[PDB]
Amino acid sequence: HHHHHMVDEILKLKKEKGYIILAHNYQIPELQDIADFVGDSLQLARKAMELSEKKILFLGVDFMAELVKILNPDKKVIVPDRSATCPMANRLTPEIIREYREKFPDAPVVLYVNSTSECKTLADVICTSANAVEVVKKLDSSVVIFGPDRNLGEYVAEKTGKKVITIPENGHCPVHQFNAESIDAVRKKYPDAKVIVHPECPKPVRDKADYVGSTGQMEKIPERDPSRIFVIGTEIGMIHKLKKKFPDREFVPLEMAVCVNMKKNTLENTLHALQTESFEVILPKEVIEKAKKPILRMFELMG
Ligand code: SF4
Ligand SMILES: [Mg+2]
Repeated sequence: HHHHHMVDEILKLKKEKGYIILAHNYQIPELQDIADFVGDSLQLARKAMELSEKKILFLGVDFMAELVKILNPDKKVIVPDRSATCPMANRLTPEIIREYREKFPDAPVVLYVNSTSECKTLADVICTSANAVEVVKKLDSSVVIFGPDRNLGEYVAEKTGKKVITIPENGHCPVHQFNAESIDAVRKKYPDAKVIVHPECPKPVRDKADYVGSTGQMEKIPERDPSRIFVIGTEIGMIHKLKKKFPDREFVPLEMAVCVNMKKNTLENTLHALQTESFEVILPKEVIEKAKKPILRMFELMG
C-alpha cells in the first residue's frame, strides 16, 4: 500500500462513527484491504443478516446495497457512488415479468440478485450464482422463468435438467463475454494449469473450463485442488483476492475484464462517504415489505 493517509483516515472514521465496511470481490485491492468483510453476493447477503453494527458502508453496486438495506430496514446503509449499478440488471422490467407469467403461469419466477428492487417485489425467489442450481432443484415445478442472465439460466437448465425460460431477450454480462480461444491458448502455454470460470460466461467458455462457479466458490477451489497455476475467467478484482489468499499459487487472468461500475468506488470517495455519512440507501416501505419475501425464501430453501 502507498496511500497511507487515506487508509489511516478511513480506519479512524469507521471506528469513530461505528461503521462496518462490506465489500464485493470485484472492488479494487485498496478497498478490499480496508473492508471488514469481502465476499460474493451470497456471502454478503448472509453477513448482512448476521452483523451487529447499526451502520453499514457498502462497497459494490446498487442492487447489492439495496438487498443489504431490505434485510436491515432500521439500519443505515451508505454507498460512496450512487450511480454504481449493473447494466444487465437494468434491462429486465416489471412488464416483461408479467408478460412471461401470463404465458407460462405454472412457472415460478426466479430472479438473480442482479435485478432491480422493484423487480424483486415481483419474484417468487431470489438466487445468486452460488446457489441458483440448488434453489431451482428445490422448487416443485419442472419449469422456471429465470432472469436477467441468459448464461446463468442456461447453466442452471444443464445442471438441473429443468426447463428454464430466460428473460429478457439475451440478457447477459458484458464483462464475462470471454472468447473460448483464450482457453485454447492457455492450454498450449500452461499444460497443467486449471481453468476456473464464472457461470455468466458463454457456453463454449464454460464447457472448456475445469471448474465453473461464483467468485465465492472459486476461492474454495485451491483448498481441494493442488494446481500450481490457475487461470481465472472473471472480473479482474477477483485475481487480487485469490493471490492474497493463496500466495503460494500463480493466478493468471483468462483475459483482462473490468466492470466499470465496480471500479466507481475509490479511496477518495470512500473517505468522503465516511466524512459525510452519505449516500444513504432509502427505499419505500412497500418495496422493503414485498421484496424481503423472495430474499428470505432463498435462505429457507437452502437449508
Ligand atoms: S461484472 Fe457484470 S453482472 Fe457483475 S455487476 Fe458488473 S456488469 Fe453486472
Ligand atoms: Mg404462477
